[PDB]
Amino acid sequence: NNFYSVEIGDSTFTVLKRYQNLKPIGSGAQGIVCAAYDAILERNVAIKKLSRPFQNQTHAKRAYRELVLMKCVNHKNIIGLLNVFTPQKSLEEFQDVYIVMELMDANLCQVIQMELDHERMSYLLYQMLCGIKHLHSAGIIHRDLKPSNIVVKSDCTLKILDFGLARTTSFMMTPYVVTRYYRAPEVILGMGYKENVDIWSVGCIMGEMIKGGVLFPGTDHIDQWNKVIEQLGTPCPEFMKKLQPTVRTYVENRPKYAGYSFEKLFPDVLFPADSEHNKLKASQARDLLSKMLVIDASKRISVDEALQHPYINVWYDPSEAEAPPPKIPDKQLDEREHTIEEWKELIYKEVMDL
Ligand SMILES: *[C@H]1[C@H](C(=O)Nc2cccc(C(=O)Nc3ccc(Nc4nccc(-c5cccnc5)n4)c(C)c3)c2)C(=O)CC[C@@]1(C)C(=O)OC
Repeated sequence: NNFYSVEIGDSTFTVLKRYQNLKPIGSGAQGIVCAAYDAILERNVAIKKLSRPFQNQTHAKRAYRELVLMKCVNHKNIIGLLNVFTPQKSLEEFQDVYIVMELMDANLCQVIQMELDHERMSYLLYQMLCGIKHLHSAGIIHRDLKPSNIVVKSDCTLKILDFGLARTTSFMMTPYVVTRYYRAPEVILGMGYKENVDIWSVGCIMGEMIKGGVLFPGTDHIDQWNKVIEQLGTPCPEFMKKLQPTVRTYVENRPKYAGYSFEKLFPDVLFPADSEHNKLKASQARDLLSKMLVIDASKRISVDEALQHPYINVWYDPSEAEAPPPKIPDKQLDEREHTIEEWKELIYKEVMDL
């Protein structure tokens, strides 16, 4: 009727006719999304088909939180929801949900592959921090920030795709994805998390841009942990005291590593080196990496302090950072699970009232 369908993109995508030339743009995301052009809105847009949101309890919780949060967040550095629709009209036969958002040219991983410069690097970091701080203002901690989770346009405008892992992780159900390369020590040591955990992830991403590869490539759960202390160094006594005993021992037992200094971990050679300023801005970068890639989260830099750091403060504009806090509509119980049929009705009602 007012919907048209295409089998291109490996499934029968049904969409309004305003979106046309649907083409696959999937390259690793937990979702198969396709690119499109809207006639009503001049801009080309990207559309996602959510396969069986109510298929299990885990799928629904991810979809329900994404839809409610995307609808109630307005930030330049966080992806926004243009329109949500479902081809089916009946709740009883309701099976699929489509999401349209501002199309971006590539993910941060692809942009990392191209060697960049301090001005573009500082700008990507500045935006990532503003998105995280905007999330923290509403009480949201991501803990799953990765370069495949970050999307960029050709003008270097950065946006964040997903809203992380909600409340809780090294072994998660099929809806979610487990990426350890950028996880903090606390999440890998069960210590507990506060808002500065996301600061650790950006430090691994920032270092990855400079180094050109994953900072801590761990084949498994605990090889990840060995890589962190192998280069950053063995933790100090006050930190290992508070860990629960079954894991405190593994820490005290593993071979002690002095750890390399950031100066040799991130030497000037890879950085731009002809300019003194380029070397100086490198000096501003290495200290920032020293202040966020800290195992004791209590002594790790805060999101607010990172924004006013010399490497990041040049771009400080209150519109991006000091934006009005986001308020979530039916979040009071956003920490609770329910029946699949009840799960099914709520997602339909969140899409059917827009
Ligand atoms: C990074 C890297 C890798 O495989 N990435 C990669 C390789 C090839 C192609 C693409 C790609 O298509 N990127 C791409 C294209 C278009 C868009 N646009 C877009 N706009 C809005 C929304 C979405 C979207 C939403 C949900 C789900 N998907 C997309 N897309 C985007 C965002 C991206 C990417 C490697 O080869 C190494 C592996 C990897 C993944 C890495 O991180 O290694 C550390």
